[PDB]
Amino acid sequence: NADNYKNVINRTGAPQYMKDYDYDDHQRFNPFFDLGAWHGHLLPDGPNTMGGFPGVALLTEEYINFMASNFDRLTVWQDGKKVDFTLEAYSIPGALVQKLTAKDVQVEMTLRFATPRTSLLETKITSNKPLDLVWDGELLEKLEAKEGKPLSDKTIAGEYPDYQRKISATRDGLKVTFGKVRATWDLLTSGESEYQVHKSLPVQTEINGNRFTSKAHINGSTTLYTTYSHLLTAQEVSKEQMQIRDILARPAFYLTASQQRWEEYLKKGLTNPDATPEQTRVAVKAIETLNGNWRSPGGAVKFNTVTPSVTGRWFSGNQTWPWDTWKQAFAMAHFNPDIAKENIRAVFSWQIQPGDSVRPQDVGFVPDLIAWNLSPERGGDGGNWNERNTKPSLAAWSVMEVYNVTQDKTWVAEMYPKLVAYHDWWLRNRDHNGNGVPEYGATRDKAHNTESGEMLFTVKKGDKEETQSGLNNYARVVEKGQYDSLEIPAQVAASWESGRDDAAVFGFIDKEQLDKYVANGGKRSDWTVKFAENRSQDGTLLGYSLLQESVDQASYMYSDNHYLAEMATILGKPEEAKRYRQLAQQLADYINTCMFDPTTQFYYDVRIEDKPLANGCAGKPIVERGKGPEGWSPLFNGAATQANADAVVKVMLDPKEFNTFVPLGTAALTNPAFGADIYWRGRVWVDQFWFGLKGMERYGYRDDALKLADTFFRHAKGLTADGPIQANYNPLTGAQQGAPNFSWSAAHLYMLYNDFFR
Ligand SMILES: OC[C@H]1O[C@@H](O[C@H]2[C@H](O)[C@@H](O)[C@@H](O)O[C@@H]2CO)[C@H](O)[C@@H](O)[C@H]1O
Ligand SMILES: OC[C@H]1O[C@@H](O)[C@H](O)[C@@H](O)[C@@H]1O
Ligand SMILES: [Ca+2]
Ligand SMILES: [Mg+2]
Repeated sequence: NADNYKNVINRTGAPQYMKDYDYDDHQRFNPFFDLGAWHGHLLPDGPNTMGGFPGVALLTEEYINFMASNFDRLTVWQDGKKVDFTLEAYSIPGALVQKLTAKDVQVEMTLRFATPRTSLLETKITSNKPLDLVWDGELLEKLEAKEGKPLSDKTIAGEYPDYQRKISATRDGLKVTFGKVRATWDLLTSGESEYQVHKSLPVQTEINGNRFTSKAHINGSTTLYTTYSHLLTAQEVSKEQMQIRDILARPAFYLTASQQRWEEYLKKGLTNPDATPEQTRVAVKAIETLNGNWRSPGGAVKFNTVTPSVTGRWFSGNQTWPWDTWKQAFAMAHFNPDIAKENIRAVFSWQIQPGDSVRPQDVGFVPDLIAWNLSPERGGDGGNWNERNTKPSLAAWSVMEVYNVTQDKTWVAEMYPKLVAYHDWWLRNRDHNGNGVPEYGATRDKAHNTESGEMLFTVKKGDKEETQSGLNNYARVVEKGQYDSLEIPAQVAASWESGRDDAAVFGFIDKEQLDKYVANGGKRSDWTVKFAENRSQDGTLLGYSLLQESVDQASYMYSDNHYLAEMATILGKPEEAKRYRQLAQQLADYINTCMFDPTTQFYYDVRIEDKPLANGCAGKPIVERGKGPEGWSPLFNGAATQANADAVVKVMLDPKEFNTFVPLGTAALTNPAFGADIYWRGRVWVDQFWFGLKGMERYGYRDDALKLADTFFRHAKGLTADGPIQANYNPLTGAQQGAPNFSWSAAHLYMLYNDFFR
């Protein structure tokens, strides 16, 4: 029952600005979203907002933007006396509720979602006498603030002259229309988008500029219904009208469908009732978060999907990442498999096909970031769409988990060839030395190379920045050492392809950290990253590889290969299943032979050296760049031998390595490029944390994993409070950072609830 989990996240707030941002530019409030809808609602915070759900949050294609503070707020009049109500407002999973109580009149307002575009408000009025109902609303004026404090005195209309917001009135309520705004990083509307209000009774709505007042008279106790719809195109507007009429014709049907759908999420999802109440509350927060971040089909993304955070400054709209998705779907398989499936379909719906106009050399490539708007390269105007890189291979894992739950063979038959094609891309475009062990790298892309296909790089000495191109020129520069630093877009993308932006093993290290490394006897050239172009025998530039095979991706391709094998078996494709088992086995041999360092007792990426080693390995483990979470990837993925795993686990548990106040961060404390404030060189992310716990368990160390899980639960800050879930933690102090309502934190906090919280 949803009513046991009230106010799991604080969803109160009265937005005063379109961008009512917190310190890191995320909307500092947490609206309720559901059914994949494109608008959200907040609870009133007091007297000023009661009678309404303030802060209509709109998802304007790729961003979250508030529309109004008070919109369709009820005040009730009884024979010319304004009823002074007492307020009680709360959220539960799948609803907002507010109760207005006075002596003679009471109102109970219940807000759920009814469709992918429409929320449904039940306004249940109890009264002896007839009443006069007044609803009011007012569009926001001010643009931007941080922590409530204005960033400028700019207005919404000033900044977006074509936004030109107008309220109109309909034969059963009212609508806000919006002009076309193509503000790449802020606000994207089609010019046909609307916010529609329809009601089950006639109302008399008057409009004065950017506010309205609607009136109605009722003869006494009655239940009213209101729909709120953010409709983003004309096609959506037309298509939704019959939905709205069915909703208002049979509102009970939709309330019950929301009630039931949510009972089902909690029933399916809450499988560890022995968890502490606060742990259980964390799982519910996670479920609320993941479902809040679910977006129904929109623009270029023709499937339901889940973004990393609906309130996130760069994560909102339907902006979708692959490895985020794999993790999200894996978790969501257990309580909302329908959308788990969709999320995965959404990512693969933009897998590169033969004959692709932009990058035919990348067949099977899965884009890093898809969203409502295609990039200019594909005829859209989206600034977020990204095909510089993909993310790591956790896709078959995610698909198999959905299959584990649903036992739906049609799912496996649907996903198998997409997974095959993805596997095939890695081996074709990310395996420079042809040894079947992939590298991270970078696509042919305007961020990475010149039109003529020469790799870009920038040399910096003092205040001189010197932009250049060509791998051979890059090689000569690197050897000579006549620079302070280098910025290499293909290096950035390779690190983005691992998902661990700026991680040490990809050669990312601060000036002062590198100096100290060299002073301690290290060679500066130990951190130099090398690259090679991957060309088809016909000359075609397929992309760039770091001259480096990464242990995480090898390990992920390992398990991915096993899941392909199981799917092949399920689909009666015994030869293909054979091939994938043998490929897996080869990878495991290479992981253990090449990537394991028995001396430091850890796994590392290897260099592709100029000559392969005598054992066939492309190069030595890159021990000198330090230890990271990629070191237990072989364990999470089952590639490791027991002895290698035993060794890795001692390192994981070591306080001078990864056994920190919040343990298992993204670089060990001994990593020369460590920083507690650095996302992927020290901060603790819940995915990597959980992958380590799973790795440990798989090789017999579940008891130790439980204690790390307990330590994490006691130390990771804000976990038992009512704040939104964020992305990562300071390993030393446990302070939270990163986007609020962060999906894969929710996914993995949920899996921890399921797998490791006791
Ligand atoms: O754009 C592709 C990359 O996006 C990065 O994510 C955010 C980044 O965290 C944020 O600070 C800002 O730069 O916008 C980006 C989203 O467009 C990912 O971190 C990176 O791995 C790529 O996916
Ligand atoms: O959640 C979306 C993205 O957020 C970034 O901060 C992380 O570095 C990426 O690995 C992730 O894919
Ligand atoms: Ca290789
Ligand atoms: Mg019990």
